[PDB]
Order: sequence, then C-alpha cells, then structure tokens
Amino acid sequence: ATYLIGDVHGCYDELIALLHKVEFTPGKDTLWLTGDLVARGPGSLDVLRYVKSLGDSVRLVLGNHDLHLLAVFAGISRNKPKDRLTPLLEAPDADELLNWLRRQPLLQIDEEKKLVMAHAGITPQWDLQTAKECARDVEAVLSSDSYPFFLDAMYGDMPNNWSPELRGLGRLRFITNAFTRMRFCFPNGQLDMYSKESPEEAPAPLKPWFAIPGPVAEEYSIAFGHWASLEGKGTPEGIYALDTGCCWGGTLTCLRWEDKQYFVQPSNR
Ligand SMILES: [Mn+2]
Ligand SMILES: [Mn+2]
Repeated sequence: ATYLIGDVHGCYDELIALLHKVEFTPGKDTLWLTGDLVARGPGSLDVLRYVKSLGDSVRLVLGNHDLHLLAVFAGISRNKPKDRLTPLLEAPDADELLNWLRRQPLLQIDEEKKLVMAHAGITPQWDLQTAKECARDVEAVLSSDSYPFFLDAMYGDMPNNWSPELRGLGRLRFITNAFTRMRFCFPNGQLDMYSKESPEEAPAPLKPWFAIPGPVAEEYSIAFGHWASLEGKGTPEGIYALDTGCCWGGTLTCLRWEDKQYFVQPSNR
C-alpha cells in the first residue's frame, strides 16, 4: 500500500502510532512524507533516525524547517529555542543524519500513480519539466560539499516571479521559495511570501497556488504539506493538502493512495 503523511515536525510518537494504525510494513508498503520532519515537536532526533532507517520504503521531500535545520547545523543560521533541535544537533550521529537529510529530494514523482509531491506544492508557473530541472539544480547544491554557501544564499523573498531567464542567486532563491514556502499567488502566478493565513482570511487579490490552473496540476495529482492554516481543507479535486497541524495541537494525517482513505492521529500535545 502507499501512505502519504503530512508535516511531522518532531511528532515521533504520533507518527509511529499512525503508522501502527495502518499496519505500515516496509517491503509491502511505501511511505511518502511531505517534509518538515523536524522542529517544534519534541522528537526531531527520533523522527530523523526512523525515517532514514526506512531507506527505499520512504519517499521524502524537504521542507523549509528541514532546510533551516541544515542551516543551523552548518553555522549559517541561529538556533531558536522554540524549535527544540538541540538533542538532534548534539546527537553523536548528527553528522550522519544531517548529511543524509541534505541529500533528499525536493520533488517526488510517481508516473504510474500520476502523483507529484513537494513540500509546498507546485507553482502554476512551472510545467513538469521545469519543476524537475529546478528540483535537480537545488538538490545538486544541497548534496555538494559547498552546501553551506547555498543555505546562506537561499534566504530572501525575491524574485517572486518565475522566468527561464533567471540566473544565479535569484534563480535558486525562487526555486527554494516555490518548493518550500509557497502558499498564495497573485493572479499572474507570482508568489506572495507574507500571508500565511487560511484562504478565507487572505487579502484580495491573493489566491491559493492550487486555485490557479497550472500545467502540472492539470495532468497530475499533487500532494503537499506545509500550509497548516489550510487545515487540509478547501482543495480542488486532485490536490491533497496533508498538513493538519500535528505539532500545533491539530492532527497528523495519513492518506492511503489506493483507496484515498484517510487515517488520523490526534496530537498528544
Ligand atoms: Mn510545517
Ligand atoms: Mn513548511
């Protein structure tokens, strides 16, 4: 079976309880995770250990908090006490865990399921070939010995409009923001980097990225996490918002792909 789970955010107990609920069995089953494995919840260390141990039985995409953890680890960014990352950062296997984490994809595609996953979704300004090329470019910098330079360069809110003519720092920053920070778009598809509210609470003319028809969404289902204030609701057919806010006191959500059946684990917080 194929299971897809939204942002775990260190909620190790809830993740294991949910997987036991569906009798997740590596070798028979595959787990897709929308990223943001770490921060806020108490068990980022156990989450990373477990997910890495799954190997080919898990298909991960990196989220914005995963990238922030890598930035903290590399000395690029300051650790925030609220993220509860110190046990992971101080673990004897921190190097092993985080060097694995930075090699994971930003984008997962299953052609037989016609299924695409990224942390925040797929901007309507991207077709599939462009999404693939951009994911490959940023994954290459993240997997390289020089990844702290990219992590430092990734921070920024501009440019917010895609063009194949983009080059250099702006190209990487847009790619990173589209895959891991996107929520709202202007009517032309341009990213808004400030509003984090629910669609009903957002100011005009902002619309959810998935409310703007784009070539990937027209052919593929898209699963994503990230947007907790969406609460997994209000999406069109073929769009699966899996982040139901477990670390925030909401729930951890698991979708079984074969029958589109949902399983929910309440937050222990
Ligand atoms: Mn998140
Ligand atoms: Mn996120």
